[PDB]
Amino acid sequence: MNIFEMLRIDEGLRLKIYKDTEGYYTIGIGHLLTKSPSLNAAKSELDKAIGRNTNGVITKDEAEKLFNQDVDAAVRGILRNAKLKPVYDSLDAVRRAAAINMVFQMGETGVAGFTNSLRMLQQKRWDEAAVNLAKSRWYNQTPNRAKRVITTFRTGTWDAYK
Ligand SMILES: [Ar]
Ligand SMILES: [Cl-]
Ligand SMILES: [Cl-]
Repeated sequence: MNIFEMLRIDEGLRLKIYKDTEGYYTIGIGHLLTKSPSLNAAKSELDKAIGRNTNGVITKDEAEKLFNQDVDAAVRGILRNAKLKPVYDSLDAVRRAAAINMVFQMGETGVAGFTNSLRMLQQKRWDEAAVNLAKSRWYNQTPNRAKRVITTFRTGTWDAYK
C-alpha cells in the first residue's frame, strides 16, 4: 500500500462530474472543482483544469493526471506550512500517508486547526491522538473514512486498508 492506493480507496473514481459528501462538484479521484452551486461554473473549471472542452466527462488517464497533481500539491502544502511540516517530518512513512490523506480531504488550513491532535502526534502519543482526532466534525460527517485514517495514525500499519 501507498498514498495513491490509499486515497484511491477513500475517494473512488468517477469520470463524470458528481457531487461530493458536502454537495460540491467534483470529478475523478476526489478532485474538487468548485464550491459553487453552478454546474456551469463546475464545467468551466473542469475545462480549464484539463485543457479542452470536456463537456463534463474525462478519461481515466485524465483523472489520474489530476490525481497526481493533487497529491503532489498536498505534500507540498504540508512542507510549506509552518504548523504542519514539523509534525510531518517527525512521523514514520505510514503515518505520513495518513497526514497527507487528511490534507487532501480537508485542506492545509483545515488540518492545521487540529492543534491538540498535531501536538499528540508529534509526541507519539498514538492512542491519545486517536481519541482527540475523533472529537471533530470530520469524524461525525465521514466516520468510516475518518476511522480508517485514525487507525492508521494509531497503529502505524495499513491494517485499516487491508
Ligand atoms: Ar501534518
Ligand atoms: Cl487544476
Ligand atoms: Cl466515510
